[PDB]
Amino acid sequence: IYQSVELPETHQMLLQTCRDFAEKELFPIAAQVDKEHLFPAAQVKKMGGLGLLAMDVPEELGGAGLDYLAYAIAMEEISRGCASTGVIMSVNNSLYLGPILKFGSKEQKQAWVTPFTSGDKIGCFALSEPGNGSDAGAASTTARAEGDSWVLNGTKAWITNAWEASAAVVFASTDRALQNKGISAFLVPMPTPGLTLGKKEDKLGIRGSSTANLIFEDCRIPKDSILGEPGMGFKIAMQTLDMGRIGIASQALGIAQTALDCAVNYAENRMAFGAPLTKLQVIQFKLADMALALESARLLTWRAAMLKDNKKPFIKEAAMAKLAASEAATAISHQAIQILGGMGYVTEMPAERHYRDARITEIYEGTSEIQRLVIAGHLLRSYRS
Amino acid sequence: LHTIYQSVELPETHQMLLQTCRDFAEKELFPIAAQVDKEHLFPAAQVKKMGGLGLLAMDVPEELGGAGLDYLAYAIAMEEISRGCASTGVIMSVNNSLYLGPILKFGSKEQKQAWVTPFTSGDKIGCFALSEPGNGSDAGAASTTARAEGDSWVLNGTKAWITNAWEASAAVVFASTDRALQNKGISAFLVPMPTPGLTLGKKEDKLGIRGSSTANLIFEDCRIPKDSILGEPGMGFKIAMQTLDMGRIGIASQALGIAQTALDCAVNYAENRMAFGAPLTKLQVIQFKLADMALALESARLLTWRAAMLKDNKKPFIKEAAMAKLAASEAATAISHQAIQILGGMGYVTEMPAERHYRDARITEIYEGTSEIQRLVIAGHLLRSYR
Amino acid sequence: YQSVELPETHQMLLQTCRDFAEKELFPIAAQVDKEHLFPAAQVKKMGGLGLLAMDVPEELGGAGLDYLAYAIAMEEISRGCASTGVIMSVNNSLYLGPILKFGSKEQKQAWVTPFTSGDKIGCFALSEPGNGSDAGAASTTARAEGDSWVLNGTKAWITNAWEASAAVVFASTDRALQNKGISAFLVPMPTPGLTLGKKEDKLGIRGSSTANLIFEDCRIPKDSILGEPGMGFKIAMQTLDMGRIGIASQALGIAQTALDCAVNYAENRMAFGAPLTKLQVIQFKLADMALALESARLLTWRAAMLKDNKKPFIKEAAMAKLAASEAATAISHQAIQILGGMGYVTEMPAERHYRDARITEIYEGTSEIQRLVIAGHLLRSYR
Amino acid sequence: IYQSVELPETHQMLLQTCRDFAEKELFPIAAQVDKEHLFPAAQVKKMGGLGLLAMDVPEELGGAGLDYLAYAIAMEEISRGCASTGVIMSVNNSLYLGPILKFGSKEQKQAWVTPFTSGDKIGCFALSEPGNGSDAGAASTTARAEGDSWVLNGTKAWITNAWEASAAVVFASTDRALQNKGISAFLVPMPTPGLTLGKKEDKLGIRGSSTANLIFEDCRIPKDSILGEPGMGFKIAMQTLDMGRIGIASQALGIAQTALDCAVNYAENRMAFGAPLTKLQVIQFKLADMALALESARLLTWRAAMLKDNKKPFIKEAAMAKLAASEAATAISHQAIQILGGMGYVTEMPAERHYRDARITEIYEGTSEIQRLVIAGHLLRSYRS
Ligand SMILES: Cc1cc2nc3c(=O)[nH]c(=O)nc-3n(C[C@H](O)[C@H](O)[C@H](O)COP(=O)(O)OP(=O)(O)OC[C@H]3O[C@@H](n4cnc5c(N)ncnc54)[C@H](O)[C@@H]3O)c2cc1C
Ligand SMILES: Cc1cc2nc3c(=O)[nH]c(=O)nc-3n(C[C@H](O)[C@H](O)[C@H](O)COP(=O)(O)OP(=O)(O)OC[C@H]3O[C@@H](n4cnc5c(N)ncnc54)[C@H](O)[C@@H]3O)c2cc1C
Ligand SMILES: Cc1cc2nc3c(=O)[nH]c(=O)nc-3n(C[C@H](O)[C@H](O)[C@H](O)COP(=O)(O)OP(=O)(O)OC[C@H]3O[C@@H](n4cnc5c(N)ncnc54)[C@H](O)[C@@H]3O)c2cc1C
Ligand SMILES: Cc1cc2nc3c(=O)[nH]c(=O)nc-3n(C[C@H](O)[C@H](O)[C@H](O)COP(=O)(O)OP(=O)(O)OC[C@H]3O[C@@H](n4cnc5c(N)ncnc54)[C@H](O)[C@@H]3O)c2cc1C
Repeated sequence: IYQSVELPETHQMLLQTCRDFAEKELFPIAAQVDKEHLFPAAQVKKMGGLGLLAMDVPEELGGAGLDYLAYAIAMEEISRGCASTGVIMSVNNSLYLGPILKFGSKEQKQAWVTPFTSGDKIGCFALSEPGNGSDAGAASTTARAEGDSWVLNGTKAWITNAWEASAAVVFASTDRALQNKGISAFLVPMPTPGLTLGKKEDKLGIRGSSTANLIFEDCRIPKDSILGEPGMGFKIAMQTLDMGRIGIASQALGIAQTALDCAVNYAENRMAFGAPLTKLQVIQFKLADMALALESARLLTWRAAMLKDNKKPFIKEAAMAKLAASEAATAISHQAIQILGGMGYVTEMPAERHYRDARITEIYEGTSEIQRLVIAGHLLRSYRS
Repeated sequence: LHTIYQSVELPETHQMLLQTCRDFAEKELFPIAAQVDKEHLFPAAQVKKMGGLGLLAMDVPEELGGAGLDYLAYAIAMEEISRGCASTGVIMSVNNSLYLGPILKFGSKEQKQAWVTPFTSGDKIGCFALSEPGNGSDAGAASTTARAEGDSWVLNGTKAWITNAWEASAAVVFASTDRALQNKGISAFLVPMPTPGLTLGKKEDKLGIRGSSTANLIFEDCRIPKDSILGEPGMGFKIAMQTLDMGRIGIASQALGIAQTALDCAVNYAENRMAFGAPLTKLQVIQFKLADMALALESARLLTWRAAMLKDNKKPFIKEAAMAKLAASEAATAISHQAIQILGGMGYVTEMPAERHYRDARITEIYEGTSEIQRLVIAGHLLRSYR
Repeated sequence: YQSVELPETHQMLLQTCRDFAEKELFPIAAQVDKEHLFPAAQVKKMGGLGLLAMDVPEELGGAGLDYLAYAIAMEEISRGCASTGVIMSVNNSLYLGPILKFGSKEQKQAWVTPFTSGDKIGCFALSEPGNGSDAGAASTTARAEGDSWVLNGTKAWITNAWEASAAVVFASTDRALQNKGISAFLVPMPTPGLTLGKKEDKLGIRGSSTANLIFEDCRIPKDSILGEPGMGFKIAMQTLDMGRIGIASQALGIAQTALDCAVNYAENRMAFGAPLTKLQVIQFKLADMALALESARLLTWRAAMLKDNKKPFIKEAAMAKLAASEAATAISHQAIQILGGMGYVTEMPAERHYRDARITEIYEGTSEIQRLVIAGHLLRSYR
Repeated sequence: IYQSVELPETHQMLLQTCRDFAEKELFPIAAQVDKEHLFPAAQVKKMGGLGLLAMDVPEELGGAGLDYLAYAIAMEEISRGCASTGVIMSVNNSLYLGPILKFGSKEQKQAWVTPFTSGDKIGCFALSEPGNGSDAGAASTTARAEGDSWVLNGTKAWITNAWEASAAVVFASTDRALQNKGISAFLVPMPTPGLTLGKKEDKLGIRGSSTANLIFEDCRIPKDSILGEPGMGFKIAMQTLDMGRIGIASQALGIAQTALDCAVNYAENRMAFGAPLTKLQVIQFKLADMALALESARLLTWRAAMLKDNKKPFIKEAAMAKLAASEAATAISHQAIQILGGMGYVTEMPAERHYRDARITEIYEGTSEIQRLVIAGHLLRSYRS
């Protein structure tokens, strides 16, 4: 538990209602969502009604019309409840709706954003492939113009929400020879002829999200399915990832926060040598380092969100947030498990789950390594400035 | 026994034993590791094959059915075995260090014949019941009691977290024979399983080492023969602590195996995965991770072999065992954490074994004394060294 | 706000202090460290600019700024010179801070105002040879006798001891009341019964003086007491809460200048065909230094703004100080590392940044004490 | 104290002999050697008479006839006394005598090893150059063949013992076109015509050692000055560094040991909050971490040493030893400072010196980065084997 730096009442109330939602709707289902690898359909629907799946989306498109600070706060609060619910919400907000928001036509937004703001339909984000994730520009899924259609061939890998999404923002090369000047974004309906979902990934964590390959074999979509112009798909993917990284940062904050909550509450009631673990100096330090890691990571997350909100550049900041929050989430969740001792290793405590859930935040939407590359490039640019 | 160079070039019996165990782990444990994890399946047949190989009773004299090996051999074997499967390794480690260990060290000849020998071949394994629900870190505070009743002890209380609980035919159980004497009032008991008065709690559903069973031993007025006490009354604290010292060598080696296989996985994967036109191992940060993993791992192994070797040479090894277990456990998590990282998306899914090694490594920082406990044990003996 | 648009005053102040640091501190920082030279001239100029009395109101001769401004100035000043930084930090937070918040009108007139312009600076005497972290164990005593407090005991490690003209001194008016028995005293320097110990030969911030305050039958007037008797511990702790924001910002400056040095050097140092910044591990190092520095800065700013907004900030002050101090060591360690051999010698400022960073993990409450402070407030907020 | 499986009685006695020498002869002067940047000439000569400057050197040639395990033990005990004395000694053993023993002719050994075994003359090692300290195969310093002589041109950088050495092993390109394979190693007398010493470096630590550039301007040396064959210089430099890294690892052990010594003794005797520091769990934890890191690095160091003694490969292991021990020295010396509190920041205690001395061990004889590159390289080539 931290000190809201100076939050406006709108985001204060947003935090509370999300926290209330997460504690009422997500905390009791988080264990089943993870153990039964069960997509939290009912809750995602209720979240859509609340505008949580479309926070940055203008209301006239059916969204909540909030900002990315709001999103960061909601994302942390939801992911505190359920990390899977969190990334599901994050994919829809950041990775699916975001690029259609930033790059669609009016027609595209009306048809692909608005039907995906209420929880009845969620989207997904298909950039990674089996051969390339970090090397996103190596996308070898092809899109070929033919007739009134784009013809998509290839396999997209690791698509969060693959098994629940009704639409996908897919990145395919419209020319591989052009490299990352040859990627394009396509709005793809799901399901649609030519599109086979791969087997669900058996995941370490965020087990309530589906992750699967999108398999395009001669998958034909209208020519106006392209998002933006041919070739700007990479920049679309990158800028979407900049915003998304704020969401994953906030997801990581959630996991971190709930792991710290679990560690504290357990340490206050677990007894050692006649007194709570929180009397042990060693436990105190762990808690202190967890709090510091977490609040540090949140300030970075808020910074990136606030920068994006204020139309300031935020790539470095989003990456730092995503990096710090993710490594905090693992570190905190690792230490939550440790503070719980034996109980940290077992399923009748949520700590092992946070640890598993935390792990993913270091990986997708750009691994920690990629985040550091992103940070270093922008740090260096700012110095040559 | 043991020269200092033996730390650097294994005696060839140990080199042979390494190859034998690697071969066994690769052929017998590697193919089933995922299954053992996914299905929380006790590897009964592999434990039996290991028993036939002596791996379940390494330090046990051949006179009693053991391999007649040493702790260096055990550390090496625990590494290779746990490299194949962390669960198998722990099962093996509990039987060697935690069950057989105290009996070889503190038991009478008769107790070794009855309690060690039938547990040397993989047909029966033991377990070690020291922790209790309210206390897993203090080996000096058992609320489970052992009251003397004529030709028997009567055990009452719940031991917590017993690895092999659902497969062990016997338990070294620590109970308080004299609550008032606190840490001077604990005794060690050889307990048959099953036995009247002993109920097993439900299997714990774990993060890893999923092939191992973990459950409480609920003793409700459970009678055991009088001569089931290990050592004398009151010696339970020392027995538990001295068993934990040997066990930590086993856990450290277990962590070495988890770390080594995670590193193996990372290296093989980084060598065969491309990004930005080259193999991951061309990336400097990947090279640095692998280097850090190898360094962490080889350090922890040197610490582990040192602990084993000191035990082999009849030397004190509390601090060195705790250092081994601490170093290897933390290396096992870090190395396995980084193996996941090197695999990227693959490190998060069951296509690859990396997330299993992560989950598996996690336990090594907990059991047989948490890292915090290991640091307390290290500090306390470091300071004793200066005094 | 933080990065997200700093208020115009603060941005201006940042440029002002960056202008000052680069123009007046950067050229002398190496000499200040090497010759353990108190930067009197620079401190006087800083006094003119209001940097020695930033939170102090204009009426008392202060800059009328806030702690966000303070922290910013502290970072920019300490970027230039770490010793200059702590000298300014002691005066602002540790000396002027408690007098502003706890002194009478008369004490503020007599002890704040003459210390707002750089002509006189103060210091802060809490730690003792026997105890620093255990601040409440102050065994220096103050005994009421007549119109006078009688001070006996050694205060240890007093920054600005050899240049300050007043000390906020913490002596126990009754050791049996423990940290309820401590009082805070305005002690002029020099004064009879007060002897300065010899200057500590320090690892870094070598331009600050650090020396013991030896009180032997040292009589000050009865109204030298800051607040009421027994308030000294809370005065010390609340002063340190503010001070930790200053040291956090000193750490930010050392870290930032270590990072500046590292980036600039790696940009121009060639290895295997190109600049060190093309090497991936160098990029990661720099990325981690930047992330450590920025997050710690945010924490620092959080704390500062909290204090400015009259909100609780003990945990946040401690977090800022801990994170910035460890970042400053980590960053300055890696700045050295990035410079290679140049990191180890005086041709480069890196080795000094390393030496200066190290102190930020110690004084105004060790990282360990800070972590306890964080733990206590974290736990209290869950209860 | 730490434990080991055994030391051979030779190495046990040597440990005591060195520990006795360090506490008696080095401990009293270590603060002054550092503070006055004072070359411990007398202690070095006394060590010369003990064999410490020529430990792996055949007795035939005036050396101790010991091995690198003994050397590692002695380096640690010496560096535990004085980090400057340690490096002066390490340079002579590993960097100067080492390559001559390994690659010199019997005559070169007689001329260049034997007069440097007893402390009257010490050597140095001139590999780095101002523009290149991490690339042992890119010497800009040239050695042109001129009949029965070699002519050296260029500046070697950062030469430890530069102002005290009577000889240098100097690496200079004898065929710049051959890059990697066009380095050669040379025995250069000091002083010698054409060799000018640069101004002494003013260093964070090991301030009792001298560090200066070796400026060679048409420096002529006999033909027989070349160590091994032309083009062998990169191999000689690399295998010399392998040996030297064991020495530096050992120096870092001693610095780490004396730092932990200092911290343990201090924490056992400093009270805070009514009890000694060592009753504080975090001090205990620090001490534990320092002890582990120390003894772990020592095992790594002795492994590299014994591998060398047993004429086994040890590039990875020497790099690991040096890497772990140098980072241990810095972390342990950092933590020693912390444990001392204010005392750790001032010359009243030696902690701050250990901190400063430790810092060099992460830099010379291959930075931590290069060590990790070396580790990575050989780990991979082990895997590809
Ligand atoms: C649960 C889950 C959900 C996912 N969901 C989605 C999704 O919804 N949409 C989507 O598009 N993708 C998704 N992904 C893919 C994800 O973003 C990738 O896993 C990630 O980008 C890394 O890619 P990779 O697996 O291909 O690893 P690789 O790219 O192969 O990375 C391997 C390793 O090398 C490192 N590496 C790679 N390149 C470099 C470099 N230049 N320098 C240094 N190190 C480098 C990485 O950091 C990593 O450690 C998901 C993945 C997971 C696990
Ligand atoms: C998978 C598994 C298998 C197990 N198998 C066995 C088995 O076969 N036999 C057996 O006897 N036990 C077993 N255990 C029990 C195990 O050893 C304990 O979980 C462990 O020692 C930690 O104790 P605890 O769980 O009771 O936690 P606690 O003791 O409550 O520990 C909680 C936290 O407090 C810290 N802590 C505790 N004491 C102190 C202290 N003095 N100072 C500072 N910190 C402290 C710990 O480090 C930890 O972070 C097993 C546990 C698990 C999870
Ligand atoms: C350069 C310098 C300038 C200084 N300037 C000033 C000044 O102007 N005014 C002033 O009042 N003081 C000043 N000090 C004192 C400084 O604040 C103290 O050094 C510090 O607050 C406490 O350290 P100590 O030296 O008493 O060491 P100790 O308090 O003995 O600390 C020893 C160790 O115990 C550790 N520790 C771990 N856990 C705990 C715990 N639970 N409780 C206590 N210690 C714990 C500490 O972190 C430290 O590592 C200065 C010190 C230095 C070095
Ligand atoms: C006190 C002292 C004494 C010395 N004594 C000697 C001596 O007796 N003999 C001698 O020959 N030299 C000596 N040196 C030189 C020393 O070995 C070098 O400083 C060291 O090897 C680093 O080289 P550099 O200074 O050129 O730094 P650089 O090589 O410029 O390194 C700068 C940074 O880049 C990193 N880096 C460099 N190459 C790579 C790469 N390929 N991949 C990733 N990161 C990389 C380094 O790790 C470092 O962080 C001494 C140096 C010092 C400071």
